[PDB]
Amino acid sequence: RCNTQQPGCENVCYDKSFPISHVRFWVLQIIFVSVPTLLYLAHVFYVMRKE
Amino acid sequence: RCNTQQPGCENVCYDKSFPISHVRFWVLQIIFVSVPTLLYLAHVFYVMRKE
Repeated sequence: RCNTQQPGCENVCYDKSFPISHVRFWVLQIIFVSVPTLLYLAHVFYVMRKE
Repeated sequence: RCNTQQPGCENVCYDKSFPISHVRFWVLQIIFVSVPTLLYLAHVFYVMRKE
């Protein structure tokens, strides 16, 4: 909520206040820190096949 | 009219702009201008009545 009457000021002021929400930032953080471990599986299913 | 939602903002922002209006200013001017002429006029009548 903003304290004005000019149409559209709420949209641009909310856009400036929040360039990205915290929850989607945390979702991207959860995604980006899990995929380093998957290559470990790419070792295991490799070497067992060689075994 | 003013570009805000705060109640009472119009009442003070109008009052700062116009501490007096022009049409009430010119009446106060034109009375003070013509006070001495009617003073002289009513004085001369009494002096003529005395003589």
